[PDB]
Amino acid sequence: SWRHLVCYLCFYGFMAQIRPGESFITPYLLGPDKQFTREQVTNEITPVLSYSYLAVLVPVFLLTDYLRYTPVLLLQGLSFVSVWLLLLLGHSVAHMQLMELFYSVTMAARIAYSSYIFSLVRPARYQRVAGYSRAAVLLGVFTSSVLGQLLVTVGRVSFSTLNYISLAFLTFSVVLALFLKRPKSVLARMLRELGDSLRRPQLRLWSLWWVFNSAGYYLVVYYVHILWNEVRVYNFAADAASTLLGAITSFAAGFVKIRWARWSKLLIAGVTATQAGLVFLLAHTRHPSSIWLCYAAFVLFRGSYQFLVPIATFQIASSLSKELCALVFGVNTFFATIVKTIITFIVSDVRGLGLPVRKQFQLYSVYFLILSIIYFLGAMLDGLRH
Ligand SMILES: Nc1nc(N)c2nc(CNc3ccc(C(=O)N[C@@H](CCCNC(=O)c4ccccc4C(=O)O)C(=O)O)cc3)cnc2n1
Repeated sequence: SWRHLVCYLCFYGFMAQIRPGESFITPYLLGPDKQFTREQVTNEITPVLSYSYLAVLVPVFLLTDYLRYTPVLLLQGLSFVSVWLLLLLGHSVAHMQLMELFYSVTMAARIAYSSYIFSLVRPARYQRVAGYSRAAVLLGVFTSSVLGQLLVTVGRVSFSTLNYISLAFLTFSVVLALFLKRPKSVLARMLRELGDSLRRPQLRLWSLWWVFNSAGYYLVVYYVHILWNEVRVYNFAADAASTLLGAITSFAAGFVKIRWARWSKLLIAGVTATQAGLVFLLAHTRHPSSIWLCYAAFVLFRGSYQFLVPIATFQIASSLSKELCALVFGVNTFFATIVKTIITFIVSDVRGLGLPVRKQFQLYSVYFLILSIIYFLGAMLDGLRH
């Protein structure tokens, strides 16, 4: 129980994140294999992903707490395998929509991995496991992305070979998940315990941070691609550097020894202010011969977010019950998604306060600044009442 538990958990987190062809799904659909039109992919496929994610997060976090997290991790792996099988053996648009449902199912089961790494270790080791596994996962993503780009830049393999490699890696990840140790009204009980746990201050603070900062981080990450496109290899370089720095910062977060009873709100306020500054750097840096500054700003922003995430998960779990952690994570993620949607309704789409990408990033920076000011006020209130 000494080596294999944590080492194999980190190894599975790394390998389950290896999908070289996941960054080239869109071109593969538009390439000379699927022959899908651009409208078809943009309208009938990705909105399916978003809607299915929103409708699938709820059962996932309602059930992963009960069935233990190993079945849900196996389900995530099998859904990734099904996604690539549909990619390699799907001609109609309905097959691709089913693939997007399965991809949303995969995206909804990360809370299972987090709560699983948390349920296998003594609470005194909550932080380090939070720092290690997350880092590994991010490292995996890094490797995945890099691998894909390398296999399409230095190598001459087609998208079909890349998808076959991704399917083989997904099968290996499923085999790895098969050997994971399974830990050893009901809904009314769970809701009452959730409320009682939310009465605790640390859980409130870190769940609020999750809900109102993961949404902003996902908005910035998703919209920075089109922000840079509006103004190729450099895009991948920035993405890979940000992922690697995120893994490094999660690893570092595993090792920090900050007194969280008093210096938790301050830390969140400072990091959120830094993220607001970095988003403003991403937005207002319109000088064409300055893209290194924009890339550095994005890399540092992702590094800060992936530094704060393991701390958030560890402090949420340490102030929770046994069969609650996954549920809480899911709810936060669920709420985060909703928040993001709300913002992406009021800033980009459905008329609303419609603005270009630069103005959207300015509003995201102002949103992060508002959060930072709110958290600074909270820290001042905590200090004044002490
Ligand atoms: N037509 C079409 N259709 C598609 N469906 C499609 N799809 C893709 C895939 N694109 C992504 C990439 C990343 C993410 C994502 O979620 N991004 C996170 C991951 C961090 C990893 N870490 C985790 O979140 C994680 C992963 C595994 C287990 C636990 C965790 C965790 O939360 O700790 C981040 O920060 O970048 C979502 C979609 C590309 N092209 C497409 N084209």
